[PDB]
Amino acid sequence: LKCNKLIPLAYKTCPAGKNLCYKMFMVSNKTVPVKRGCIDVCPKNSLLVKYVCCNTDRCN
Repeated sequence: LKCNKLIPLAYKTCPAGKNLCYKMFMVSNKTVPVKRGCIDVCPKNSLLVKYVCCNTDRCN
């Protein structure tokens, strides 16, 4: 699987163990991403930090 980068055009393939995409959002702006990469297991959303995972290409 492949996920987009922070700067909306670049991308990177998920290493071994990582076949899912994830995005780190901060309450400061749940409408804007702070971090993005690959993940093996989706975390749990928080009241402050929001973690979203996708199983699609260039989802995030």
